[PDB]
Amino acid sequence: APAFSVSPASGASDGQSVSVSVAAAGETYYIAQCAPVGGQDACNPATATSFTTDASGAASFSFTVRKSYAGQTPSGTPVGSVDCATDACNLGAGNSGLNLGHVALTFG
Repeated sequence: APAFSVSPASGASDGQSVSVSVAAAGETYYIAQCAPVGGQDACNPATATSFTTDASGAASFSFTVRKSYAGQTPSGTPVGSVDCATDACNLGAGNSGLNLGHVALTFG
């Protein structure tokens, strides 16, 4: 049912904007590129915002990723720099209803 993809998951630059899509949901969700580190999730306390689906869902917006950024879990505790060149970078989204899963993609 629910599906989450991003146009341009491979051969990505740095401050490049990617087109994210979502279908089979509805409500308010969250997005942002994270990377399982020190056993924590370091995400960019930026490009990370919120969005809402329509009477249907799948909403469509743009998101700019980065090759390297300062680590920072959802909690708010900084972690450290993250190199999407070595660290498993990706973009997840969801809420308390459903995670929605995430997506990786090389980087370069």
